[PDB]
Amino acid sequence: ALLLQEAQAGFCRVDGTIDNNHTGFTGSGFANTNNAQGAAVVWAIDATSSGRRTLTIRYANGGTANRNGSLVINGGSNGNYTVSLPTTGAWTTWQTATIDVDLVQGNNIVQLSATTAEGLPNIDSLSVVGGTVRAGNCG
Ligand SMILES: O=C(O)[C@H]1O[C@H](O)[C@H](O)[C@@H](O)[C@@H]1O
Ligand SMILES: [Ca+2]
Ligand SMILES: [Ca+2]
Repeated sequence: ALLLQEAQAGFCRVDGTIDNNHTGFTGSGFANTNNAQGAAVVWAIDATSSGRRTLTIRYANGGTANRNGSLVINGGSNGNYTVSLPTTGAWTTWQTATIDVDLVQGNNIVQLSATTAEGLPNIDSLSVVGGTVRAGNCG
């Protein structure tokens, strides 16, 4: 399993900040999006072969509503998915959401973007399982 953290290869961008002021994250922190629709967290995964991977997103949502995300591969050219991100009850309570996705052989820029004006939940990490995968190119 490829485990992608902020501040490590394969983490590309957050529209917002990398923060560490709520306990329970892993790595050096978590991605905190701007509170705006479309605000994103972006990763890059290189896959030696095309095929289905399971993506596991670890997150905290201390808000009062779902902050669902759109998850696209290569700017939507290689896939458009929906990720449900319900409240976790506190900014210190982390849960996971899992989605199966079809990665293309080579570079896969994965952008998770807020569907609501609240932005995303705080995102701790992205875990990727399936075939041979490593950090890709931002790009
Ligand atoms: O509603 C939000 O998105 C934000 O709420 C608070 O500021 C919280 O401390 C942040 O970590 C969170 O990102
Ligand atoms: Ca935020
Ligand atoms: Ca983290």
